[PDB]
Amino acid sequence: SGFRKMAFPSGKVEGCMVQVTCGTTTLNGLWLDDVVYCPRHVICTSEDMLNPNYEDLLIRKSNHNFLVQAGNVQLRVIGHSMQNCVLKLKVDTANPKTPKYKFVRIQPGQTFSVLACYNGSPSGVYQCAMRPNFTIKGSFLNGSCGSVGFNIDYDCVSFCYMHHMELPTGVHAGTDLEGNFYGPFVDRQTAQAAGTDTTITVNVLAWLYAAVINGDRWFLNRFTTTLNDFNLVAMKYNYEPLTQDHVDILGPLSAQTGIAVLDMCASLKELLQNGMNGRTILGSALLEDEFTPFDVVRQCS
Amino acid sequence: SGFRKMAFPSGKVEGCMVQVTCGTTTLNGLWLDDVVYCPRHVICTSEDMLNPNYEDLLIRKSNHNFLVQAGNVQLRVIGHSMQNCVLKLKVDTANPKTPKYKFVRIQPGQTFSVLACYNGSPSGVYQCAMRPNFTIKGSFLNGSCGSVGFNIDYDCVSFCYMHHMELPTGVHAGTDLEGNFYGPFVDRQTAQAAGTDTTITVNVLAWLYAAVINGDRWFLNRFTTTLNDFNLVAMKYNYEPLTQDHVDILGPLSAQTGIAVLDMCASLKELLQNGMNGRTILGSALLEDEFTPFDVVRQCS
Ligand SMILES: COc1c(F)c(F)cc(C(=O)O)c1F
Ligand SMILES: COc1c(F)c(F)cc(C(=O)O)c1F
Ligand SMILES: [Cl-]
Ligand SMILES: [Cl-]
Ligand code: NA
Repeated sequence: SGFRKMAFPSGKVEGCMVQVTCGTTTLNGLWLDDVVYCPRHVICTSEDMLNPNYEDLLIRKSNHNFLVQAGNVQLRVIGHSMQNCVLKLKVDTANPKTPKYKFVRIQPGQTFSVLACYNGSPSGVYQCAMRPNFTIKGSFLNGSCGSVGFNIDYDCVSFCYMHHMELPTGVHAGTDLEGNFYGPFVDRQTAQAAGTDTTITVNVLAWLYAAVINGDRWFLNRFTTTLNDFNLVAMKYNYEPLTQDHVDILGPLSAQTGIAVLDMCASLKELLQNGMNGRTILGSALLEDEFTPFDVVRQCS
Repeated sequence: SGFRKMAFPSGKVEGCMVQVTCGTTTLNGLWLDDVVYCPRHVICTSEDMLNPNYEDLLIRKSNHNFLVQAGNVQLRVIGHSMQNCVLKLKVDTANPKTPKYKFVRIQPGQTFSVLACYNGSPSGVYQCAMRPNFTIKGSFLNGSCGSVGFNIDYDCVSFCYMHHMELPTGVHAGTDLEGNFYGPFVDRQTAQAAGTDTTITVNVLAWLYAAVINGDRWFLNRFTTTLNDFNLVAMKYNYEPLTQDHVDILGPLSAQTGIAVLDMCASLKELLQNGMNGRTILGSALLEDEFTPFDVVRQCS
């Protein structure tokens, strides 16, 4: 028993991390088969980042303009190409430590592990949720760009995120591994802010199931409710609407505890209205919304 | 910026994890050079749970009673010995993935990464602290025994914990890698319970310094305290005594922020008296005590 924010084991990804340098800019690359993926903004000087023309800046450069280092070994760059906001560098050598992998795009509410990296060196790992406003609440310093987010399904690593920038509120923005931004963001030094965020309703209910599975049961009650009724309370508290798809994904947890989702929604309803009454749930004073139903089932059995 | 419960990259530990079987009992082991370390209670059977005589149970085993498995490979055990509560199994092969390692016994308040493993396969990674009552608040199901806790400071893996058992209150007890328990616990199913736990005072202050570095000042006050007056107030909230050693260790964080340790101590006294009044600190509505001064400087500016 016990319940913790838990990252995937990060070794399959540590084996793919390289350092990429172009001029004065150093950041991280992902080395899979014979290609190194990194953010395209690596080709920009400071001046360039105010209004960058990436087509024009890029056709200027050549393969030998890119220094790729896997530990203490220079990789030879024999090709370079842009795909959306991600730069692809072909190299003479396939990564002998390439795992089974695919590129995947995640939905808001879904979680992934981030391998925070500096100068190509894995530094730390933590779990994040793609916020409804398409930011993540990460921990990144200068040199972290090109750090990546991933899930593991059996032996296959699904890469879903690459780090590009920090916003003024201290939250973070990036792309999938095909260079498409999550959220209404651009890779340029201009004025950008996160939309107002909402709470991931189905994740809070998953976390309450986790509490109950772990003998934390005070918040429970004899009451039940309806989607319509709860959703009117939800919208009032900047909670995501709860759908019949969400209720169906929580089925297993509703079974394993004998508390029905609207049974549990009744508990969440009263927690938003009344508060926590000086108590904690799983050692938090907040309603935690960064555990998916999968996360709970995976960790608890 | 940002601030996250962040674990060490687990790859160097992943390539060390194996499955150990004895009788009907399977748990995890740690393969470094030609030695596999696991909890000694692997040799216990159905009746040997209450008062196992380990010297008697071990002398009756040959090397071939131990079935050790690195994924698909069956290692051959060629030797066996007990050191305190750890079994040390010699095998005919050094682990090719053995990294630079060392064993260290930690003190209460110290943090580490846990690589949770089932059947020798890594399941996830998370950060824990050694509580003042010598337990950890982990996430461990049946089969996790032999999972290890570690730090990775400057490419060397310091092993500091091996998981042995869950106590009746849902908290976790284990040994250093020399097989000596943290706390007054023993590898028997006799009734045991942890001492009253206390908040890790030095770590709360380190986290408040983290909040200030990340631009939060709302909880500071114009007051200071003596170290003695601070301790008389702090022990009434079940906080650990703050020692001169703790004050010295905060010196660098004091320096970076321009806030004296005893000033920050007055802020802590006030937060304990008022609560948060619907505010949060680094995304928590509680005072977090599982980040050390070292962890705050690692993750921060
Ligand atoms: C005969 O009494 C015992 C006993 F002392 C013991 F440690 C374990 C068992 C058991 O079968 O689980 C048992 F029956
Ligand atoms: C899961 O196996 C057990 C177990 F049930 C138990 F009560 C105690 C120990 C131990 O090492 O002290 C153990 F490994
Ligand atoms: Cl452009
Ligand atoms: Cl220590
Ligand atoms: Na209910």
